[PDB]
Amino acid sequence: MKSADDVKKVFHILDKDKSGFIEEDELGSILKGFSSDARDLSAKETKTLMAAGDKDGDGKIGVEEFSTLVAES
Ligand SMILES: [Ca+2]
Ligand SMILES: [Ca+2]
Repeated sequence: MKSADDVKKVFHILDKDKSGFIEEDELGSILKGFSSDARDLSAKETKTLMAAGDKDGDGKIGVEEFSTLVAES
């Protein structure tokens, strides 16, 4: 389990425009937020991930939804 501070650090790295949410144009870099040597997601993978992760349906991923995505299974 990653700490809340660690999770927020990655969220901030992904939120390039500081909007407070990860929009579609920022989500493809998600694996890179954790390890710079990770691959980019394809456009199709990004759209799929956005749909799966956007639990409240507002079209973007906020901090709680992002935390849920990375919660330890
Ligand atoms: Ca953003
Ligand atoms: Ca959302």
